[PDB]
Amino acid sequence: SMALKRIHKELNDLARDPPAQCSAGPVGDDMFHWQATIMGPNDSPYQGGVFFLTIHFPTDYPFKPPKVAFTTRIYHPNINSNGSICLDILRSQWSPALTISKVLLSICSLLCDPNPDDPLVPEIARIYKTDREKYNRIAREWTQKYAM
Repeated sequence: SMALKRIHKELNDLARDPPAQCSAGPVGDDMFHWQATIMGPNDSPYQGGVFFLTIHFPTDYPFKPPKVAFTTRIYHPNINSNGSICLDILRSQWSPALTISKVLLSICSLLCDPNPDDPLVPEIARIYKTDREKYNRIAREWTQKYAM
């Protein structure tokens, strides 16, 4: 299928052009189910943590977006305790030109710069907007407790 060839191409590109501090690929022989790893961006409050994700490609990838879930607990306005990620390119702004590499880089950018106006966790969005210093404090503590 076209999905399987696209997934294989993305995997080879990932191997040859390793993203900035991220990893992703099939665990086992099911090519439509991947695991991914993100190291907390430096200068973000998540620095030093490592965050695990699962990725499920639909059968008509790349014409529908991958489904991505955050497995690791994290304090972030756009990621909730079901692991859902409020990220526009995973939903309305998905385009077949996008890749897992691009998705993982966009997630890293979102960790550095949350979008508090489209919250998944309203109280974290409120702390982020109203008291960045305490937000950063707590995000660091949760990184130490749950992502290390």
